[PDB]
Amino acid sequence: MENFQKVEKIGEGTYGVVYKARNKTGEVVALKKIRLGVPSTAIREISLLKELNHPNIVKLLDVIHTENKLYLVFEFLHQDLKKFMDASALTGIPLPLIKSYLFQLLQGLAFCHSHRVLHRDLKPQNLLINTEGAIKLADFGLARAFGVVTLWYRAPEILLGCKYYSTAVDIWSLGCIFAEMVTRRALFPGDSEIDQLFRIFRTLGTPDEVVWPGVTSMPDYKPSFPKWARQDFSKVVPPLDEDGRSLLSQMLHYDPNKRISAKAALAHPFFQDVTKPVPHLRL
Ligand SMILES: CCOc1ccc(Nc2c(C)c(N[C@H]3CCCNC3)nc3ccnn23)cc1
Repeated sequence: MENFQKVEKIGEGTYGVVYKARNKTGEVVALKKIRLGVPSTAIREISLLKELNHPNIVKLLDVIHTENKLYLVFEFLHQDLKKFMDASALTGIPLPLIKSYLFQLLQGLAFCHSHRVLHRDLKPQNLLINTEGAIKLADFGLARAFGVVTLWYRAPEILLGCKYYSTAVDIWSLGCIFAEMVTRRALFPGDSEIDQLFRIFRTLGTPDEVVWPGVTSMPDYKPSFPKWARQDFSKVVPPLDEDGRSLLSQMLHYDPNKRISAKAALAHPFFQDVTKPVPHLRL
């Protein structure tokens, strides 16, 4: 721990402060001080995460439990998708690069999901990019590990009070990010839980028992919810092509059981001509 020299503060998450740091191995790392001894379950869960290694998952290099505090040492990347989106706002991310990033994030999700590990908190600031065209998921497994946060990417079954949600929650979040790369605007930018739900309802239709069996018995479902009609995706994500719109529609299925899995999404015709472009990055 005295083994690291802070370089600068680079971020601030739900789980504490993040610094760029140098390991006195020579390596440059992202160091996360976990907000706080450490409960023993958090330890064994995080220890499990160190083994969950994939090219599209930010590598957990080390887990330092000392002085009764917890530090997570991560592989360092120089940019995130939020900043890249803000920088690309004038002409948009080119479609082939959108498709490459979506494809790679679905590979990362299919990996974690096959081990029954969920992210739960996907958002642009958690997706990190390098000069080689790679994109990686940061903070995977941390929500389960530890128990204004953005609601924009939160799945409707969470907002409706489901306690035992599934890997489908990460697919919803990724479809929301896909729509945002395409249109250069957040799809559902809610500033309260009801505003988030009602934005979803205004675009996708108020869900009912027809499209989502069991919806009306959910913990926070209210029969008094206004009933809005569903919009056409051609209005929601222009100028995305029909393969893209078709894939997005399956990622945004109301019923978590009908929503497409990461593994099935990888086979969708949208990915038939996928390539790996390199972005233009100013670091
Ligand atoms: C171009 C300046 O922007 C940057 C600069 C550095 C980063 N790097 C970074 C940042 C900012 C980061 N921040 C965390 C903050 C809390 C939520 N999850 C991500 N985590 C990691 C892990 C590996 N790299 N990294 C991201 C964006």
